[PDB]
Amino acid sequence: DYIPEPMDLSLVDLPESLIQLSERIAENVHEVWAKARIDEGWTYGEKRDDIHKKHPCLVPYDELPEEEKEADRNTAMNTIKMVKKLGFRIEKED
Amino acid sequence: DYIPEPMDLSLVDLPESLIQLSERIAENVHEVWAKARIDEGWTYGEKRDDIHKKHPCLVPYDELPEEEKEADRNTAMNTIKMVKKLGFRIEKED
Ligand SMILES: Cn1c(=O)c2c(ncn2C)n(C)c1=O
Ligand SMILES: Cn1c(=O)c2c(ncn2C)n(C)c1=O
Ligand SMILES: Cn1c(=O)c2c(ncn2C)n(C)c1=O
Repeated sequence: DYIPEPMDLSLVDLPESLIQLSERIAENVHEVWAKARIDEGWTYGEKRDDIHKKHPCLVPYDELPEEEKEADRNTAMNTIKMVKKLGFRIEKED
Repeated sequence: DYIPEPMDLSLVDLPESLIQLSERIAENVHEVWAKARIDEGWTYGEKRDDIHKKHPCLVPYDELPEEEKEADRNTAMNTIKMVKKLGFRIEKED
């Protein structure tokens, strides 16, 4: 029986200017991931198949369902919130 | 026909102190996702099923294969490099 105990991020505040770019960050995070898989012989498939190297998320980011892009933008902001929580400043450059 | 064309992050340089925390960031990023999913009725399954909300990655982070932990650390780091290349400063708290 699995019960996740994440560290709480709900009070971590990021620059609005950073949240505004979360779509661009998720797309590129997706693209970097897809390049690596395709460079190692993965191809599009209906379900995740490690033994044959097939994955359904190997399509352009823009063609993903919006619920997935939503998950991906959340993960991108959760990552940076965890950075700030581990004690790093995040500031827009002048 | 899909050819990913990500932005090139190879020359983005992150503080080592932040790279040292890769596994902790990836673990919690995974844990926040699992908590969100389980709160919405998702449970473990052997393959992802959006309609019946089953997902194979709904296990503790520590129990994931090393190959997936590696992909998780690289994406956390790719997310942060993308943040730096969009013009934000990441520095240890002063
Ligand atoms: C589909 N997918 C993954 O499966 C994945 C990932 N990072 C780690 N993993 C496992 N990214 C960015 C991703 O898009
Ligand atoms: C398994 N999984 C996902 O499937 C996922 C995610 N972020 C977005 N997605 C879709 N994270 C962090 C994740 O661990
Ligand atoms: C760690 N991780 C995943 O494991 C993942 C994902 N999209 C799909 N998956 C499975 N993303 C964006 C992700 O960051």
